[PDB]
Amino acid sequence: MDVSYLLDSLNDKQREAVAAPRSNLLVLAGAGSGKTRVLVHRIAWLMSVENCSPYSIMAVTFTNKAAAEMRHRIGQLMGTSQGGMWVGTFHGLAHRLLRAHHMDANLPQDFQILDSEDQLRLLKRLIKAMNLDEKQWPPRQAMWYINSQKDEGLRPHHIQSYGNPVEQTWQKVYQAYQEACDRAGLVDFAELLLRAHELWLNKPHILQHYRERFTNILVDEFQDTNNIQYAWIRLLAGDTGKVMIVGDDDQSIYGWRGAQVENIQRFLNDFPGAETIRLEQNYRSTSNILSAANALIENNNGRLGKKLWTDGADGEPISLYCAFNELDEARFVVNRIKTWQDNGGALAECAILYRSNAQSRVLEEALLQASMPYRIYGGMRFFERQEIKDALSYLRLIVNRNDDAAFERVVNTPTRGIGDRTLDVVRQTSRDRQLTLWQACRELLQEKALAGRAASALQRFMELIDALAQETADMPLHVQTDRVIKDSGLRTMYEQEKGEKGQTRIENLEELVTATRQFSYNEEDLMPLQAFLSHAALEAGEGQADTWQDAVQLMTLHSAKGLEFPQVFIVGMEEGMFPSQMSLDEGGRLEEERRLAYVGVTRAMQKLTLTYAETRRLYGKEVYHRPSRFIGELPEECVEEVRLRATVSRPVSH
Amino acid sequence: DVSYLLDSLNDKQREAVAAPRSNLLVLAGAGSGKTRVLVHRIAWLMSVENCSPYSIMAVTFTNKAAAEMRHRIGQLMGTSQGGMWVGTFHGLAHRLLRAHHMDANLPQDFQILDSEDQLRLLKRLIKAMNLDEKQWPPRQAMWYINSQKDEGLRPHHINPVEQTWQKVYQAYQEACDRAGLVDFAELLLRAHELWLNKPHILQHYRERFTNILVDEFQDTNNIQYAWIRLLAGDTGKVMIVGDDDQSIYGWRGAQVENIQRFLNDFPGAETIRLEQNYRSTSNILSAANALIENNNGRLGKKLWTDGADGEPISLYCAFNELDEARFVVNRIKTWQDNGGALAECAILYRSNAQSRVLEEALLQASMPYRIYGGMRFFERQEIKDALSYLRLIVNRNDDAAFERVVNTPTRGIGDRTLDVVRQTSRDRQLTLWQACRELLQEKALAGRAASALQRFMELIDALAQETADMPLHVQTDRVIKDSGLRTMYEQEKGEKGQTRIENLEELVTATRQFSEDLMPLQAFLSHAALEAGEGQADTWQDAVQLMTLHSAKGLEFPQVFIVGMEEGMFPSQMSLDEGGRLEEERRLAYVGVTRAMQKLTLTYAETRRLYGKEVYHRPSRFIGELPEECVEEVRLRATVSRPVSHQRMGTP
DNA sequence: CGAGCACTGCAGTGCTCGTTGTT
DNA sequence: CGAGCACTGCAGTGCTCGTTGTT
Ligand SMILES: Nc1ncnc2c1ncn2[C@@H]1O[C@H](COP(=O)(O)OP(=O)(O)O)[C@@H](O)[C@H]1O
Ligand SMILES: Nc1ncnc2c1ncn2[C@@H]1O[C@H](COP(=O)(O)OP(=O)(O)O)[C@@H](O)[C@H]1O
Ligand SMILES: [Mg+2]
Ligand SMILES: [Mg+2]
Repeated sequence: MDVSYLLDSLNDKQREAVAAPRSNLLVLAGAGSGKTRVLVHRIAWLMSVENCSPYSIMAVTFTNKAAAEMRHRIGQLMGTSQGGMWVGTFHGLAHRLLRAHHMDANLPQDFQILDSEDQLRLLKRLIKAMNLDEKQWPPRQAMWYINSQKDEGLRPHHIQSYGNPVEQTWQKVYQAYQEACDRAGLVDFAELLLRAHELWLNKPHILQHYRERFTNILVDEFQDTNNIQYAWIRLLAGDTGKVMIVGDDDQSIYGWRGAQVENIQRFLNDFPGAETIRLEQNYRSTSNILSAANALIENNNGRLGKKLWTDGADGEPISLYCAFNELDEARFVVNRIKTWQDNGGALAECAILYRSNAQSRVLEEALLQASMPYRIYGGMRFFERQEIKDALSYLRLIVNRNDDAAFERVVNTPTRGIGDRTLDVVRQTSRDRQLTLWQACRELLQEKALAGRAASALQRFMELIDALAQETADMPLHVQTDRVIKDSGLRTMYEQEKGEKGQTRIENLEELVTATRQFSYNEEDLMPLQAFLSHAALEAGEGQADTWQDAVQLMTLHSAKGLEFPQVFIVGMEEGMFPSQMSLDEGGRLEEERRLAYVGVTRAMQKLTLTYAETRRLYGKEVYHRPSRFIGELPEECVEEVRLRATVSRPVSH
Repeated sequence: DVSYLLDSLNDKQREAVAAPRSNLLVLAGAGSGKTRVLVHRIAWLMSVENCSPYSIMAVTFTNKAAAEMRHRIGQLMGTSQGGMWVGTFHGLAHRLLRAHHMDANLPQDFQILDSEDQLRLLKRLIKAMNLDEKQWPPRQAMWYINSQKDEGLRPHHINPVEQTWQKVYQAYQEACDRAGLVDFAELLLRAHELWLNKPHILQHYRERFTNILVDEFQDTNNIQYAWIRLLAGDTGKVMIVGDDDQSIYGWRGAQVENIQRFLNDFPGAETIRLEQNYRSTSNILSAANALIENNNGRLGKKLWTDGADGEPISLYCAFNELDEARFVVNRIKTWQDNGGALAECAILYRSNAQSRVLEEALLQASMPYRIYGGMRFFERQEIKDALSYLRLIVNRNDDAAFERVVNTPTRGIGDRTLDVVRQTSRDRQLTLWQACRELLQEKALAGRAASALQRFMELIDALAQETADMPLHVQTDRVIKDSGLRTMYEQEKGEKGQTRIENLEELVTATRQFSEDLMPLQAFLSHAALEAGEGQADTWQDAVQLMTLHSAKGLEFPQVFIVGMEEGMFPSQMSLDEGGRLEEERRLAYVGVTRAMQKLTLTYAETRRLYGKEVYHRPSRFIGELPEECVEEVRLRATVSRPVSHQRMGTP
């Protein structure tokens, strides 16, 4: 309450932002200048000084990590006493709005979210069903196309081709794709955002209701917003809502998904009386780390520059280690962390960052061999594991037979006599009759259109699903899950998967029961099954979340934006890894990789360590990458090359 | 003794039996005692001419006819037959090749290749020669090859298509001789060549067998004739008996000209004709005569009898095959109920497939019966498989046995794997087991395959030695179990799986019994091939006799029933499609009718199912050829329909 | 009616080629 | 380098098509 406790630590610019009149404001500043601090305290100020209701506040951002950071700080300052307040990601809040107004959004209340793997599989099926050649029209490319369209709020009709074969056909795939999804009750990530926006365009009363409620909007890491997210925010505010956005154009790293830097300027041009407050003092890092970050970003052109200075001492130098290979690299990092831990440092204060999720495997193996606890975020996590996807598909079918993605994944898993031929018929019937896979089956059976054994095998499957639905129709989430895993036969085929592969695999199925068991959700209303499935999709990059045990934090450079750690290790500092080969294979996606390097460097509070491997094996071949150009861009006085302690063993003559 | 031998004979039979040693032909109609003469002649040669039993060879074509000679010889001379050779051409030829395999150029335990096996191999062979199966039917090759051997012709021979078959024939021989396989025709030809190439061997037999007697001479084809002619040379004395009106093997080389050939070639050859019939009633005999008279080129013959007319020939029109079968069982039941023996009843048919519905009706009526010919016990799938494992144990080169059980039970050796081994043998000029031995040794087969194939070769070797020191049946039972066949047939769909498991049991019991120039197992195997038609050894039990009209030639029964007397069955469609097929079929009907001693019964169905489809045949023309006073149709209604006077109407 | 064929499901296998991040 | 398949091989199953007689 006491305004006094809200402003004490804040400096000149921070106070100006926090204690400002209600109005559209942009807080623009480099990393670690306290923008998120300003955002959280602003919320506290709006509630105590401007007496705004918690219910009129919306705090939003793109990534789960940054949203969690906002939420955590909001809890510590105002206490968990923040009911009525919406804090989450654009996808999360969109999902929320959609569940609450599914009818107006033209969606079934229990719609299922389609993740990337599911979306790619559906597309691989649709394309083949359209007779299109595989290697000719990649489903991956179709996915990029479709998602890019949705990133720009464009539906199949909004766009027309002018001959352009590739364009006109991708257009057909997109039409069929949308048809299959709506018909199956499926919603992909991009659909959540677009549908949510369309909701307020088609339902003026619904929008009015929200414009009346959310009069205070706050967006963190604004430069992450793409066009559909920007539009959504603009709409919600109208000419009555007061918005505070904080961000840094030097940390723009989502150009590949529609987030353009112009968005910051657009806010200044579009929102009523919008103004700018620039923060200039960094509190996160040592001068050594900050000086390196500054020299690095300076290498990008086209930027009105920013101050960013600190009071802190130079601190330790930035370590640079040239590893023998990727294995030595991982072992070195673990060795360094052990030392930190042996001297009283928490493992959770250590982050290991990398450009691509594929780099975590070797790090993981080194951590495991050292019996050092760790948590990995992003990439192939728990809910994306084969056995877990299989288990959830049965539950998904129980919730909705029309779930074509679920149907395809387990209709014949474990094998039950329903081979490719039979399924090809089913898919053909869905294609021609414009029906869901389960729908098509119902007919092909009530028309004796299939062979004897076929229809019989297919009939049994449908009976097994209908059975599971009734049997567990009342069971609590976790027991229904235990049941399904056993009765589906999945538990059986996995036990006898042979090797240590099947063992860990059966454990994951056990861990899933626990997850559904310990699952906690609250505040409108959604059944446990749906709420769990949507959580597994929206916060998949999270996986299982034991968060109290001290453990090393592993994640991409992207997922780390917004976070900070006393010790930071950035591995794979080599041309072809970071910058990524794709950014190299292009001429200037380099400034964005450099902005990502800037993000990486500014995560370190006390110590930053950079590593690169003379050689590593990629795709069956040994490669000798050049050292990343970002290393040389740092000031030599801030960097200290690591020279392994000289030794000597027992003399061996001959 | 002498007296007994002549007491019952008529003038002509006596003349034949008590004649000096010389080449003689006894030509006479059915049932005139030709076989009686042949048998008594043997006794005469031993008592009066004091010829040694070791100098006598009595041979004929079919197992039934040979068994008939064997039986009468035994009833006339008992045990005074030791050293005497009595059997079939294939049988005696087989005994010779065993006793002189080295000189015949055959392994000690060569395996006889029956019809099924021969055809299968020819299918595998033709495909390997990249020949189009539909362009070169394996059935054609079989007909070609055997027909070639019926004449004693080797793959040499002297046309476009002619040269191809000639080649198929060549590969076939090489394949067989390599695997150590001998087909039925190979037995006759090889036996004959054995005398053409081994003078000292021929001399030994000409010195031993100075007395040759052949029954049913008109069954001899060209290779069998040569064989006999050669054995007799210019020193051996021969008696051949037969009747050209009973020539029914034209389809396998047997020609009427052979009887005349005998009179031309054999030194001092003379003919003696018998005329009196002692088998049948006058009714049956006159129907037979009217029947045979419809064939042209006949010189007459026509035998008679002193016997009374006896019962007429019953004619029954059945409503379908099943009714035909049940009607016959009904008639036989009455015969039995009046003290008649079942074995005095024979049910004859044109083709073996007709026995099935008959067997079904007999089983349903719990009437004991015994079938000869066609798909017999040793022809059964399960029995064949079990005997194939036994064959590979006696010779891994047995390609027929190999490819039959290599993947039965299924053991991972699929068709793809086998196709490789096949082209391997085809080009490497070796057997299948030899191709597998190599390919495996010189690692050329995938890990999955190679591990299964050898796994099989290992199994056989195990079985081979594991049972080399035990009894036949013990060895059989063992091989049936360890081969997996037992387990396989036990799970086999309960649609017939049981009976098959029961047949395998019978196989053991059969091997358990069974009755010395060869090992027990090789004797059993060869018997199953040469006498396959006999099926399982018969008990003493009284039972109805079922067999084709062909197999019945030489036999006689108080009661004879001939079923399927329908156009399309007898004579069949195929008999109206070629030269003198129809007349040969009529000769077969003459043979059928003349088997009957007291009563003959002819039946035909208004409808029957052939290859599944329902047909409606007209009664056989042979029925209409019989004199109406010899036949009495079986009434299907009791009253005589009242004549229907014409009603003068203009309505449609 | 009964022996081979055509089909379909399933397991074991070399062969190809993507190849950056987040929801 | 390894997921994803395209292939290949083996089997179980439902349906098509036709052959005298003997050793
Ligand atoms: N005025 C201040 N006094 C002391 N610490 C501060 C102040 N402002 C921010 N911080 C601390 O500095 C660190 C980085 O600031 P942060 O909010 O995360 O920066 P930004 O969001 O701009 O990247 C945090 O540990 C934060 O708690
Ligand atoms: N002279 C005879 N007196 C009495 N019965 C005879 C006489 N000759 C033959 N038989 C009997 O007549 C029947 C038929 O004679 P069989 O030798 O079989 O004729 P074929 O061989 O000429 O067809 C037999 O039952 C036979 O034992
Ligand atoms: Mg921040
Ligand atoms: Mg006779």
